[PDB]
Amino acid sequence: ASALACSAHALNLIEKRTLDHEEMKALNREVIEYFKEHVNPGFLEYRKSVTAGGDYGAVEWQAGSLNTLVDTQGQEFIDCLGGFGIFNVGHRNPVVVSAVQNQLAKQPLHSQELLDPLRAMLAKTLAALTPGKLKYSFFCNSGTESVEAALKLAKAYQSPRGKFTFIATSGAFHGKSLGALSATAKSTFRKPFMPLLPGFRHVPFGNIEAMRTALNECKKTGDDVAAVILEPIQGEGGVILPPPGYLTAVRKLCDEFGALMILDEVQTGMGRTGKMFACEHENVQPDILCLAKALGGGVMPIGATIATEEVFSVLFDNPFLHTTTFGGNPLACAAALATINVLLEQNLPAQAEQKGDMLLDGFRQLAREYPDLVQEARGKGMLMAIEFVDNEIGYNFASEMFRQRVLVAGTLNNAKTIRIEPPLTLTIEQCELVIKAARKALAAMRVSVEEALEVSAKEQQ
Amino acid sequence: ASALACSAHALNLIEKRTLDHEEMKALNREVIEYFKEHVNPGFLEYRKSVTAGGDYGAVEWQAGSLNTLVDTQGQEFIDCLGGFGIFNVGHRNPVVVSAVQNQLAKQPLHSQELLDPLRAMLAKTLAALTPGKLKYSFFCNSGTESVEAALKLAKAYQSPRGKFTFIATSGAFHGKSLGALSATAKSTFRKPFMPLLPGFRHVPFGNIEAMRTALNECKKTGDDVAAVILEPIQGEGGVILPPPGYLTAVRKLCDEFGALMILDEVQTGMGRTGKMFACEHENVQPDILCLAKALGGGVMPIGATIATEEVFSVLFDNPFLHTTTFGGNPLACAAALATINVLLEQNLPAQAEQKGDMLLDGFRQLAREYPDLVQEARGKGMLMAIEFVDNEIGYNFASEMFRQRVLVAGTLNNAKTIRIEPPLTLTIEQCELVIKAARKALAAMRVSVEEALEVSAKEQQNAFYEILHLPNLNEEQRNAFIQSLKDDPSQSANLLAEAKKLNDAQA
Amino acid sequence: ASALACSAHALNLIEKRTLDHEEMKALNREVIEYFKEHVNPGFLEYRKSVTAGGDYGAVEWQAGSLNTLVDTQGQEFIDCLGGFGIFNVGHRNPVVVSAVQNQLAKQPLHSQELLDPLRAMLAKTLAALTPGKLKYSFFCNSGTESVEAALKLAKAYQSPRGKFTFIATSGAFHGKSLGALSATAKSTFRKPFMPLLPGFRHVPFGNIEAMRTALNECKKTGDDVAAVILEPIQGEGGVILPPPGYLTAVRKLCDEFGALMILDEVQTGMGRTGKMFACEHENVQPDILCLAKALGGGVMPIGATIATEEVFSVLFDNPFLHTTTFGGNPLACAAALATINVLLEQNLPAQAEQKGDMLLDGFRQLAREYPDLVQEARGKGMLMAIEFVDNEIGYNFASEMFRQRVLVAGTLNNAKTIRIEPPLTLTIEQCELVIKAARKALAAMRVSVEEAL
Amino acid sequence: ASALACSAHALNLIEKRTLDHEEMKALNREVIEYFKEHVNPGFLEYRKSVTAGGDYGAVEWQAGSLNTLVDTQGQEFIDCLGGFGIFNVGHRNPVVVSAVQNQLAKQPLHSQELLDPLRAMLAKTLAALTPGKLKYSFFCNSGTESVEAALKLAKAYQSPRGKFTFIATSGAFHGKSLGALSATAKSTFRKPFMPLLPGFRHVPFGNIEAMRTALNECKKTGDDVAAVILEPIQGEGGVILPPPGYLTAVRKLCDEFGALMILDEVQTGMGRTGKMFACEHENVQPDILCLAKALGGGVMPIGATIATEEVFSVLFDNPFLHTTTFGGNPLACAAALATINVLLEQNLPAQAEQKGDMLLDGFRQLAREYPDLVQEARGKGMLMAIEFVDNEIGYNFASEMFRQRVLVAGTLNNAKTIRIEPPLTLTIEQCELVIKAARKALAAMRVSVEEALEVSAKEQQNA
Ligand SMILES: Cc1ncc(COP(=O)(O)O)c(C=O)c1O
Ligand SMILES: Cc1ncc(COP(=O)(O)O)c(C=O)c1O
Ligand SMILES: Cc1ncc(COP(=O)(O)O)c(C=O)c1O
Ligand SMILES: Cc1ncc(COP(=O)(O)O)c(C=O)c1O
Repeated sequence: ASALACSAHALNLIEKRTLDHEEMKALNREVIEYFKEHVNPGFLEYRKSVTAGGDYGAVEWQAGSLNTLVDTQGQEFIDCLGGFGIFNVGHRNPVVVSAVQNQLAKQPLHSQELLDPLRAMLAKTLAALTPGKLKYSFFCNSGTESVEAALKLAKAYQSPRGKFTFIATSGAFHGKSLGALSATAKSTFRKPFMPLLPGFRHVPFGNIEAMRTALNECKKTGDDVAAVILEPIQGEGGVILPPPGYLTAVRKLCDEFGALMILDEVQTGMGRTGKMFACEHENVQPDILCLAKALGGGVMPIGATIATEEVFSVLFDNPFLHTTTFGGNPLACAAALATINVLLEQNLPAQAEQKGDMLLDGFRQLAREYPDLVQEARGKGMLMAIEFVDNEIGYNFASEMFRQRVLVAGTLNNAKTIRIEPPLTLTIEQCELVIKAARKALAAMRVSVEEALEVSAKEQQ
Repeated sequence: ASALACSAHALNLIEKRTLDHEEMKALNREVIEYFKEHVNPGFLEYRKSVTAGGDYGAVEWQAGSLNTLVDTQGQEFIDCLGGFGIFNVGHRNPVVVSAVQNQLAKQPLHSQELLDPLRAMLAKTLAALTPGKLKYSFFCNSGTESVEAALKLAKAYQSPRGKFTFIATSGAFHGKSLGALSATAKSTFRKPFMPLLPGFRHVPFGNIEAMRTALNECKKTGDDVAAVILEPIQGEGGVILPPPGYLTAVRKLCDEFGALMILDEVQTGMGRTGKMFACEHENVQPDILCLAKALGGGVMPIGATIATEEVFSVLFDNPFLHTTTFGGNPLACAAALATINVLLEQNLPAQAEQKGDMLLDGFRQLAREYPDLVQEARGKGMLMAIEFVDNEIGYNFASEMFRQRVLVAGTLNNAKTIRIEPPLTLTIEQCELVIKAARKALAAMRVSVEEALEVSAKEQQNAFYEILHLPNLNEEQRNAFIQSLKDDPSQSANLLAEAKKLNDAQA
Repeated sequence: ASALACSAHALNLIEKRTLDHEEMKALNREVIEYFKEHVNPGFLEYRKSVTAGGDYGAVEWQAGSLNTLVDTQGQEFIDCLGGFGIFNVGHRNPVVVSAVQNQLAKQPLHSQELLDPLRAMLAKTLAALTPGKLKYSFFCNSGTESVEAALKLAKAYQSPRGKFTFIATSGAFHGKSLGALSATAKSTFRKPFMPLLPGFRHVPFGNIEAMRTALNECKKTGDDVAAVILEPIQGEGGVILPPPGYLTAVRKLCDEFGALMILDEVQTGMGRTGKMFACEHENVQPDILCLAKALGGGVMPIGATIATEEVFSVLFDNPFLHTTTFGGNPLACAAALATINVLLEQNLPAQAEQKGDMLLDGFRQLAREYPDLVQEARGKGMLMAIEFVDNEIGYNFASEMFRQRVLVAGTLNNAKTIRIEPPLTLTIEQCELVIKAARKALAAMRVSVEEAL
Repeated sequence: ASALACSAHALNLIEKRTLDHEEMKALNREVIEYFKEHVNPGFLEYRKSVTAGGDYGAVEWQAGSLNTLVDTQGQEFIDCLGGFGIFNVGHRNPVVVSAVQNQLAKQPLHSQELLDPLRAMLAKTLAALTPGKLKYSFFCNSGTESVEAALKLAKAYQSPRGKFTFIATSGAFHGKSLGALSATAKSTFRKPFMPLLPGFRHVPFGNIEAMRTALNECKKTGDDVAAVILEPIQGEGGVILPPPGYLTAVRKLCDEFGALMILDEVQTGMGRTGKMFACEHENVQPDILCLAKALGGGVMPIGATIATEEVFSVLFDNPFLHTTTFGGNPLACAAALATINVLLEQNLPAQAEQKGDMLLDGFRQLAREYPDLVQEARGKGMLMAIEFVDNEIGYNFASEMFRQRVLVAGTLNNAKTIRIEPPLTLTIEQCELVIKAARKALAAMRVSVEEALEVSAKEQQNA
C-alpha cells in the first residue's frame, strides 16, 4: 500500500480498545509478516527459542493492572521482566499517566531557547534526592545517552589534567552507542564495531586488587586513568553482587589516583535494590551518577546524568558543549517528577526490600530442591536472577513460565541466567503466585529432562 | 526542601493552566534560581547575550496555536525556531496529540519481549514512505542515537570486508554522543573529548573532487572507506546548500569505491525542505537514512535508522547485536505514525516549498536593503538562515525579534547565522508578520549602530598593519590574528591589545 | 651440525678470497638451501621472476672495481642498482675503506658514557654541510630509524602545542619500522600491520592544493597537523618528480599552519640528484632532514636526523629521551666523514648531474624507439627510472640486463618500473655500455613478444 | 669552516694513534664545543652529575686491552659498563676484528639483489644455536629494529586470526622506535610521543596471576591478545629477576590463550647471564626471539629476530613485506659469526656464571657493610646492579668509581641503580680490582657524609 494508507490503518488500530477474533487474527498475522519484512526476522527466531511455538507470536496490546500485561488474545501476564527495570512503579501508574496527560495538554516538547520550568524542577528534585555533592543534572533520552554524557563530563574534566584512560569491568553493560559500548564488556556486542574509543580497559568486577593494579600500571606507563565506570550490581552480567565494602574501596581508590568515579545506576536506580540508589547501601558518593529506565515511570523515555559542581562546571563557559534536542523535555520531566513522587509517597524502596527478600527466599528454596536444573538464585531487592545449569534449561524455564502467563526473560551479558525484575508494586499474592509458577515450571522441566535421557541412553553398541 | 516536597510542588504546577502575577513572579524566580543551581548557569548568560535583560528570564508555559508559544507572563511568540526542526506539524498537532493520548490509555512503554505492533506498523510505513530498497527500520530516541545506529550498521557490514575508515564533511553536525561526535566536525565540540573513534576523516562539503581524492588516497594506503556520512544540507553549518547534482555524484562515488552512503536527514527530513526527504530533490537512495526531530510530531522524542536488507541483514543472526530500552516504544510510534499521516494528508511538504520560497524572497529583499547588517539569506523549503556581517549583529537581531514576540535563535557549527525553521503549518499571514518583524528589527539595529557611531575603517586598517609588523609573532599567530580581524572587524581594539601582549612575551 | 661447526665453516669462508669450481658449486648449493630453510624461500621465487633460470642462483662474492660486483663464478656486473642508493661513492671507495680500517684499529664501537669524538666531528661537519638553521644531529643505524627520530622530534615539539596529526603523500616510502610505516603509503606494506600510529593522513604527491585542504580540514575539526613528511622525489614511488616550486610551497604552507616540515632525503641525499641534497635545487630548508643509505659510503650502516635548535632543543633537558645503543658509533662516523670528504673533494654531485643528463637522454631515446615496451623514462641526476607498459615487461628487462651483466632491479611502491641508481663514480664509458645493454635488452624483448604470436 | 675542511681535519684525527698534551687539549676543547653546539648540551650536563668536574670532559680514544678503554689523556679504564651489554667478548676481540677486516677486503655492504652468503650462513648458525623450532632469522641494525620486526611478525600472524592486543610489563625496555616504544613501559620515555600504537597494555613483571587476568579480560571483551613481549630479566628496570618458573608459566599461559611469546634477549643474550640465552635457564622456547648489542661482537651494529617456521612463514608469499637496506650486511654477519665462534670456543657463558657469582658475592658483601649507602645488589651471570639508598648516592658512586678508572653508569627505567655489565672476558684479577674500587668508593662516600654531619653538629653546638 501507500504510506498514507498504512499510516491511516495504524491510527485506526491506535483508537481501537478491543479486537474480535477476526481483528486479532488479522493483526497478529500482520505484525509477524512486518517484523519479518521490516524490523528483524531474528527477533522471531529468538522468541521461538524461549517459547512452545504459537506462543512466540504473542503481540502486546495494553496494561492489565499495575503488574500485568495483556496480549491481543486477552491473555493476562504477571510481569517479572519489568521491561528490564523500567516498570518500577507498575504499568500505567495513574499518578505518572496523570502528570504526562496534564503536560501533554500544555506543551509536550520544548523550544530549547526559553527556560523550560520542569527541567529546573526535576533538576532541583534530583539534587535533593541524590547523595552529598551531586548537584547538577543533564537530561537525555536513554541509559546509553546518560553514559555518553558521563564519559564526556569525565573527558572534559580530565583531558586538561592529562588523563585519557577509562577502566570498566568485565560482564559490565553501559549501553550500545559507540561511546557507551567502549565501556560495555561483552565480546559479541563489541567485536563487530571495533575499533571503539581508544584507552578503554577492563578489570574483573568485585576485585579491588585487580583494579588497583590497572590504575597503578596506567600511572607507571604515563596512561593515567581519567575515570572508573561500573554498575553497583551488574544487571546484564546476571545480577552480580560485589563483595561487601567493594564500592567504598573503589571510591577511596579513585580518590587516591585522582580518577573520577562513574556509577551506572541505569538499572539499579529508582528504588529497585531496596534503596532509591544502590550506592546508598554503602553511602558511596560517585563523581557522576547515570539514571534511565524506571526514572520515566514506565511511560516516558528519559535519562539523567548527575555530577558534582566541580565536574559539571566544565559545561558552564560554553553550555552548548554537550546538548541533545529532546533531552529534559516537559513530558519526560513530568513523568520523572511523578515517578519520584510515587516512590517516596508509597515507600516502594522499602517494599522492594521486603518483596525481594520474600521472592529470593522462595527461589533459593527451589534451587535447593532442583540442583539438577538450577545452579543458584541471587538478588538484592527486586533485582534478582536464577542461574540454570546450562543455557537450554534457562530457555525451557522462560517458556514454561510464559505458558503459565508469567513474564521473565534472559540477561544480555550472561547466558543460561533468567532475570526476575517485577514492578516494585507487585502484590504479596502475585509474589506467591510467581514462586508457585516457578515450582510448576521446574517440575515440568525435570520430567522433560528425565524423559529425553531415557529416550537417549537406549543407543548402544 | 525534601525531594517529596519539590516533586509535589511541581505536580501541582503541571496541573495549573494559568498563573496570576504572583504565581508567575514566584515560578520565574524559582526557575532562574534552579537553572543557576542545578542545570547550567551558562544557559542564563547565553540567553542574556541574545536578549535585552529581563527578556532572558522568559519561561515557557504552553503552546498557543499550531505556530505560537506562550510564556508564564502570557506573551505569545510566533515560532521561527521550530525547536531546531522538531515542530514540522506545529505545537500540539491535534492528530498527533490524539494518537499519543489514545496509546497512553493502552500501553505507553513496551515490555521488549512481546512483539509490539506499532513498531511493525511504523517500520512498514517508513519502508513505503522511503525511496527504493530502504526496507528495515531500527528505532531509537534521538538524532545522535540514529547516527550511532548508522555508523554501527556500516561498521558491521564493512569490517568483514576489511573497511574501517569513515568520511564526513567540515561544518557537519551528526550529534554529540561520542560515536556521532566522531563525524560532527566543529573543533570546539570535539577537542575536549578526543581521542574520538579512530578512522574518521573530513573533506569540504559540496566538493566532489576533494571527496574522490580522500576515497582514492584511503584506497592507495590500505585504509579503505567503509562509509561516507553527510547532511544533504548542513543545518548547524548555517544552511549550507551543496551545488546541484552533488548528492547524486557522492552516490556514484560511493558505488564506485564500494563505500556505504549514510544520509543524516535528522534535520532535513519530514517535509522541511519541500519534500518528505531532501534526498528526493535528486532522487538519491542512500544505503542508510537517519531520521529524528520532526518524526515525533513535536510531541515524542524518536529516532529512526532505515537501511537496505543488504546492510541491515547484519542484525538478523543476532538481533541483540544493537538494541535500546525505550526505542520504538508505542507512544513514540503512535506520534510518528500520526506525523506521517498529517504531512501526507495536508501536503505540508508542498506548503514548506511555497512558504519557504515566500519567506526566503522576503529575507533576500531585506538583505538587499540592509547590506550594512546582513551578508546573505539562504534556504530550501522551510530550512533557512540569515548570515549577518558579524556575530554581535546576529545576536542583536535575535533580541530585536524576541522583543517583537518572534522566536529565532543561532546555529551550532556557524556563529553570526540565525536559523529560520518555522512549523510547515505557519500561516501565510504569520509568514508576512515574520517578514515585517525582521524589517522592524533591522531598522532598529541600523539606528543603534548610527547612534553617533558606524565608520571605523582606517581604525581597523591601522590594526591590520600594526599586527603584521610586531616583530616577535610566528606566521601561524599573525595569520590567526589577521583572520580574526577581517572575519570580524568590530574587535580590532581587543585583537590589537592581545597581539601586543604575546609579542612582548616572546622578545 | 653444531653452531660451533657452522661458525667455523663460515669464518673459513670469510678468509678465502677465491673459490675453485668445486668450492663455488658447494657454496652456491649451501646458500640456496640455507636461504630456503632459514632466511626466506620467497626471495628465491622473486629472483627467478627477474632472471632466466640458473641466473637467479647468483651469489655475491666481492667488489670488482668502484662500479662493479663479482659473483662466486667470477662474473663481473656493472652496478646500476647501487644497492638502492647506498653506493654513491662506489664499491670499497679506498678513502672510506681507509677511514673504517683506521678507526677499527682504535675503537669500532663506543661506551655511550665518554664523549665519542667522531660523533662531535660528524655533527659539526653535517651542520656546515646542511642548509640554514639545520644545526643538531642525532645518529642511528638506518633510514627507518632516522624517520622514527624525525617523527619523534616533531611529536615532542608539537604535543605541548596541542598538535598530533601527521600528513604524508601516497607513493611515499619512509621505512618499515612501525612509526615510519605509518608514513609509508603502499597498502600491501601497511594492511597486515594495522592498526598503525593514529593521526596519519595521506594526500597526493606534488598537489599543493590537496595538501592545503588536508591541513585546513584538520584545523577546522580540531585535529591540527604537527608535521608534513615527504621525499623531495619519490624513490620507491618510481622516481616521481614534483612540479617545480612544490617543495617551496609546502614550506610556506607548513609555515602558515604552524606545522613542521620533515624532508626524507634517505634516498635523494649525498649528491645522488646532482646536489648534496635534493632540497638544494629549490633552496628549501625543512625543520628536520633524514639521511641514510649513501651517508655510510657503501661500507657502514648509518642514519642521521638533523634539525633546527628550535626543534631539537626538546632533547636538551633529558638527553636520554631518544637514544640508540649503536647510533653515532665511531666506524659509522668514520665512514660518513670519509664519504662527505670524497663527495666534496671530487665534486661527485656535479658528476651525477652530467652523467644523469647523459643516461636519461639515452633512455628517453630508447623510449621513443620502443613505445611497445617502454611507457616513459624519468630522473634527476643519477636517480632514474624506466616505466614499462606492464609489470611482466619490466621483469623481462631486469633479466635481459642481468644476462648482459648489468645490475638493475624494481622499485617498492611502483611495479613495472626499473630504478637506474648507479654509483656517482660510474665512468662515461660504463654510462655508454649501460645504454647499449638497455638497447640490446629491448630488442631481445621485442623478438620474444613478436615470437609468442 | 667548510664541511670539506672539517671532514679532512677528522680523517687526519682517525689516522692518529697518539696525542701530545697540545693535540689532546685542542681535541678535548673541540669535542666539548661541538657536543654543545651540534649533538646535545644535555649530555655534558648529565656526565657532570656523575663526575667531579674536569672528569665529565673525558673523551674516548681507543681500546686498551680486551677489558679496558683509554681516553685522550692516556687514562685507562676497566670497563664495567660494557657499552650497556655490547662488549661481551671484550674491546677489539681479535677474532671478531679479524672476520670484519677480512670481509671489508671483499664486500662490506651488499647489493640486496644477489644472494649474500654470510646472511645464509649466520641464519643457519643462529638456527642451530637457538632452542627447538626457532628456525628463521631476519637481520636488522639495532635492538629497537629487532623488536619492531617481532611486533610485525606477531601482527601479520595474528590479525588474520582476529587478535590485535599486545601485553608488555611495567619497568620493561624494548627500544625507542615508536613500535618498540609502545611496549617500553617508562612514562618519561612515552608521554611526549603519545599517541603510540593502540592495543598495548602493561602488567607487573614477575606476576603470572596479573598476566592471566589481563589475557582473560581481553578475551572476555573481544580484545584478544596477539602476543606477550617481555625481557627474561629487566635490564633498564634495574636487573629485575622474575620469580623462578615465571617464564615457563608465561609460555604455558601464551600456549593456552593462543598468544605468541616474544622474548627480548637484546640485553640478556650472547652468554651474559651464564647461558647463551637467558631462556635456556628454564628451557623456555618463545615463538619469536630478539637479539642485538653483543651479537655484533662490540665491532658492528646488528639486530636479529628469529622465529618458528609457523610464524615467519607470513613473509614467504611476499618477501618484501618486511625489509631493511643495511640489515644482514656482510660486515655485520662476519662480526656476529665471529662472536658466536668466540663465545662457544672459549665457553664465555660458563665464565660469565663464575665471574658474576664472584662479583655479585663481592657487591652483596659491600651491601652488608654499607647499608647507609647501598639498598641491595642483584644479578645473574654478568648482568648485575647495585641499588643505592637515593639517586644522588648512586651518582656519587659512579663518580668515585670513574675517579678510580672503573667505568659504570646508571640504568634507564630505574634511578639510583648502577648497572655492572663488564665484558665476559673480564679477568679474575680485574674482577678483584673492581670489588676493591667499589670498596674504596663506598668508604670515601661514607667519610663525605660523616664529615658533613660533624660540621653541622659543631656549628649548632657553637651557637
Ligand atoms: C546498566 C545499564 N546501562 C545502560 C543501559 C542502556 O540503557 P538504554 O537502553 O536506555 O540506552 C542498560 C540497559 O539495559 C543497563 O542495564
Ligand atoms: C543533522 C543533525 N543530526 C543530529 C542531531 C542531533 O540529534 P539529537 O539532538 O536528537 O541527539 C542534530 C541536532 O540538531 C542535527 O541537526
Ligand atoms: C625515502 C626512504 N626512506 C626510508 C627508507 C628506509 O631505509 P632503511 O631501509 O635503512 O630503514 C628508504 C629506503 O629505501 C627510503 O628510500
Ligand atoms: C632489552 C633491550 N631492548 C631493546 C633495546 C634497544 O636497542 P637499541 O638501543 O639497539 O635500539 C635495548 C637497549 O638498551 C635493550 O636493553
